[PDB]
Amino acid sequence: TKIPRGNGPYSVGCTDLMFDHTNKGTFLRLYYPSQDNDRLDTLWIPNKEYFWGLSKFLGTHWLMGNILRLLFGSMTTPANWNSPLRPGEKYPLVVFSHGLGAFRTLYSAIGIDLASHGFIVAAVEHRDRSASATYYFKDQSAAEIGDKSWLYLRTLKQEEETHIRNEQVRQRAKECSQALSLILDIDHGKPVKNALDLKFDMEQLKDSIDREKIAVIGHSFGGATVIQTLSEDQRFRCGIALDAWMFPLGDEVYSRIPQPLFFINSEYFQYPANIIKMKKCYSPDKERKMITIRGSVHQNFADFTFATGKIIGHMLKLKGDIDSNVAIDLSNKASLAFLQKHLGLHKDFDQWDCLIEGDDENLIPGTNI
Repeated sequence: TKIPRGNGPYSVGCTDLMFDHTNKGTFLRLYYPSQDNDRLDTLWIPNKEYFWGLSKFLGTHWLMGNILRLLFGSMTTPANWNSPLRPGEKYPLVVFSHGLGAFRTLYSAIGIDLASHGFIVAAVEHRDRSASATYYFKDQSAAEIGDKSWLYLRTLKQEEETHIRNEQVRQRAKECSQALSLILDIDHGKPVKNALDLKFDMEQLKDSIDREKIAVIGHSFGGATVIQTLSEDQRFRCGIALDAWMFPLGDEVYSRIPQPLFFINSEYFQYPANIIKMKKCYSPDKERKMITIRGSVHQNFADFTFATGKIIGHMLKLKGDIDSNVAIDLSNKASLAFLQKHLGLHKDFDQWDCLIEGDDENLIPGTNI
């Protein structure tokens, strides 16, 4: 039940930004390289209503909601809550898009590794009802009183899925572009009142972003987000789609993606119909790559892979054959390779270029479908 620390040189900080306070403003968790490395560790799932959301998502009873709370409610992630940003450089920025039933905090294994290598990571929380739960404030007085308003996962009928999944991944793309704009506006001084009263001052992020070096990363629905997002906003220079779920994308986007794009898949999630859509994005004029992590399952990319033991994990499909640490290191080192290659990072990550090709015992070049 331990999320792995950042393997890179930088001490990693973490905080939450919401702005504006509304249903229509941006909500994200930042993972950044931190000055001091001796703040408290960050509360992994920091409100009760998330556990209730996960129950509604998993399809448990009113009960397991508080079970999950009992077992996980006090779990931390190895990021220095509200630590000062490490000054003296413009860091590359990743926007990260959670999967269905996820929310902003469940991809901390990946955020903390990227920050420990020099990235700022904004992990958005979508308000398309794709999250188990999210929240916002109704009006200023509410945000002033801390009066949270909770939006829970929407379950769909067979007859809705096509249409509403598409409207949701568009809203997800919009949300990734809005988070990018909020962060770039903060980088250039626009004053912002965080709707969460937190010990991190947001004036710290002034001239902290390398505004030419931006990538969108996302698991599952998050992989569809990446693809849709890249389609709509070229500020995103390349995309990494972790185990994309391609159902939400209209046929129109496969034409419409200039930026390099890297499919990192688990062995046991993928299927013909889905793989056939990934292939649609390929073209001789554009850089697409695809590796499959051997032994991996869909959930090997999110942090619940790390929240139980061997036998319980494989029981609930949060763990596969491969070790969880091996799989996120491979995912993460191939990620850092693709980011250096296509953002132009002045770093040592090209040592892992062989992973982008799937030359490792635990990688399959392309797909097993």
